Amino acid sequence: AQYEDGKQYTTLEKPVAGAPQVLEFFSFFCPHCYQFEEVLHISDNVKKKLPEGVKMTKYHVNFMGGDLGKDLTQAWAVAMALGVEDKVTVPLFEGVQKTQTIRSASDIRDVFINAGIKGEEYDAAWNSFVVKSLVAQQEKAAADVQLRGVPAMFVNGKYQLNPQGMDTSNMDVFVQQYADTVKYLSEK
Repeated sequence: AQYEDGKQYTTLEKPVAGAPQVLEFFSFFCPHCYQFEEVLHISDNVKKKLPEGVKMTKYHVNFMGGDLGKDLTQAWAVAMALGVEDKVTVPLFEGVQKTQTIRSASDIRDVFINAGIKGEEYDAAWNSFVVKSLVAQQEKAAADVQLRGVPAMFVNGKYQLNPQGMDTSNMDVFVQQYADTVKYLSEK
């Protein structure tokens, strides 16, 4: 067929109950993740094709970058809590991987301050239990899909995107196929 298990996607041996409809894992330390978001715009292209009322969820992961890596999962939780994902995603990617001016929890915070988030507001979120459970949720989710690498995307807690079995030559063909595969999986 056009879409094949083992080709554009794989099936989790152990489907995840109550999972987000579309779940992406990434790290701000992840070079392939930089390409995914800042150059290929996978998240955006996937959303531009998703059915009505399908939410795209994006989680950060700890295993890259040690202490800074976890700080970034906590800051991403802050971004989710405050609903400012679309203001901090680009300067966080660039701060870690382009300018490399993000080297500490303070430098991360600077990105938010400069993007318009009040200091009190950031700090209150940062220290909050709401943010602590969001961190736990993201770690939880990584465990539930038995995550081994990023970037990754799972659909309805059942199917795993397999960019390796897609056409990798034209950037835009690749991106279109990835986005089309997610749409197909979402209606499956």
